Amino acid sequence: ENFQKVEKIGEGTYGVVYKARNKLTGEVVALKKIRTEGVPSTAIREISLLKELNHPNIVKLLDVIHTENKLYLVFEFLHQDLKKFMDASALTGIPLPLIKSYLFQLLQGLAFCHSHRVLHRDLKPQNLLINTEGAIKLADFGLARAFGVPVRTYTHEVVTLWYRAPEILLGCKYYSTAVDIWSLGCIFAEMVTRRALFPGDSEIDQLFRIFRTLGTPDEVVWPGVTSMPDYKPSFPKWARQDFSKVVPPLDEDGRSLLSQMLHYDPNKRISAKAALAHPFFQDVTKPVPHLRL
Ligand SMILES: Oc1ccc(/N=C/c2c(O)ccc3ccccc23)cc1
Repeated sequence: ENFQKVEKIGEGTYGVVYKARNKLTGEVVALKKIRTEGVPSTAIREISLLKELNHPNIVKLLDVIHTENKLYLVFEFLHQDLKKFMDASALTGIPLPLIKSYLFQLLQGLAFCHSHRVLHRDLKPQNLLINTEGAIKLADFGLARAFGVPVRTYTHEVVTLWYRAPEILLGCKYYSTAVDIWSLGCIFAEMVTRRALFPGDSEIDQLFRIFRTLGTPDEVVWPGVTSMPDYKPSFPKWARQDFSKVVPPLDEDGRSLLSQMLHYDPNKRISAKAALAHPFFQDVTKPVPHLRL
């Protein structure tokens, strides 16, 4: 009521987003409404902690408003998300130096969050936001841990499994920072090829798409995998794909970085910090995108 809804930005992870102007300050912000027993107070404290997260590559959380017994998050507003940008770039593709710059910044954001013991758990093109100056920022960090993990969005919309790490699909109870690196790996592949890497339409389809590409994991590549809660010995055994087939025509530095982000074993999977030192980034620059707003 102290905001004017300018528009509905979209339908998000834990709820719906709006572009709002604050009549008081005239400042334009993104306003996220979260789903009702009167709310948990655990989530409120944890999310409140996120306000202290400040990094150039993290969308700033401005306020957490608990009032009239509902929860609103107030975020700095950015004009476009990576999903829309990829669709807009689908004819020509995103130039390699911009993909590289975007990946580099995203890993910086992740390195920062992970070093503060904050996980995203939900990464996807919709929650990566871009501006006219060439920056890219991660949004909705730590929301997943605060709350629980739904099989739906808010009300009747289909949750994206495409970016989900295999340890999550296999029913692992404890997430690590590795799940964010996996998601980012999928997004990197998607910027390069202009199609989603693993567009699963169900949980098992998601798993089997990963298996058909990277090979069905076994105890050799992933010690402990056959003991995972949802692991079935009856899984079909697919041979790993020639990797040059996965993301053509990305060069070998990029392919090498991607393979390290996509390791099955969360323990072998590269860290955001280590990834920043990969030779892929030796020539990194910061180009400006062509943005139609
Ligand atoms: O055409 C578009 C216009 C504005 C957009 N902003 C989305 C956004 C934001 O500007 C700030 C924080 C967020 C947090 C979660 C999800 C989206 C956002 C996206 C596409």
